[PDB]
Amino acid sequence: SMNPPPPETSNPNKPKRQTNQLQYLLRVVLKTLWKHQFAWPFQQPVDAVKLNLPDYYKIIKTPMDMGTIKKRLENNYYWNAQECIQDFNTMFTNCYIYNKPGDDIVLMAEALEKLFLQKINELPTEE
Ligand SMILES: CCOC(=O)Nc1cc(-c2ccc(C)c(NS(C)(=O)=O)c2)nn2c(C)nnc12
Repeated sequence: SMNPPPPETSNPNKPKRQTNQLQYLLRVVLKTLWKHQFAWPFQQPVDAVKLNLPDYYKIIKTPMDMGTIKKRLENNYYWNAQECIQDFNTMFTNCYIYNKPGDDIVLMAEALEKLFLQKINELPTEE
């Protein structure tokens, strides 16, 4: 049964906050990366069935994607900005683990990550 269940995006008993940093993560970081020409393979979980990659989820045990991140930000899933930043980093790292240097998907990930790092550098102070 080739795809795992997707990451959780809803959990009513998990404590949540709305912080100005989490707002920036949705309105600046996510928005910018989402509309990028290279965003599309990252906008939902890797579909190992569709791609015929039966080894994907043998290799990647902590999957993450921007579709998941978008839903987490829109539905106020997080306690802090660092949880969300960790999700972006997991997404990029997984890509580098599974694939090889110079593969198209890696080039795409690198371009998104450069942008991500540019925006995270301007993360607002926690008010
Ligand atoms: C040895 C071949 O390796 C790969 O094909 N690698 C990867 C491929 C794709 C990828 C391509 C095309 C499409 C249509 C999709 N769609 S989706 C999100 O529904 O699965 C994803 N994403 N990807 C991500 C992230 N990380 N690695 C890969």
